Amino acid sequence: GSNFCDSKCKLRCSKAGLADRCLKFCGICCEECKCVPSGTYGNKHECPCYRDKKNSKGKSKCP
Repeated sequence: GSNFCDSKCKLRCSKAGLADRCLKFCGICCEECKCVPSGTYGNKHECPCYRDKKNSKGKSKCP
């Protein structure tokens, strides 16, 4: 491949219950942060921008 957001997000979302939503938001977050945490959940201290990103209701945005 040739886009690390697409590749990392496919891994990050590979065990998600709502895969299309996970891929959308992981993609948005990687476009903003240029970092995706490893594994399929947790590990967000690898990517402080990804970890801390919020939506308009103050809720965590990035899977």
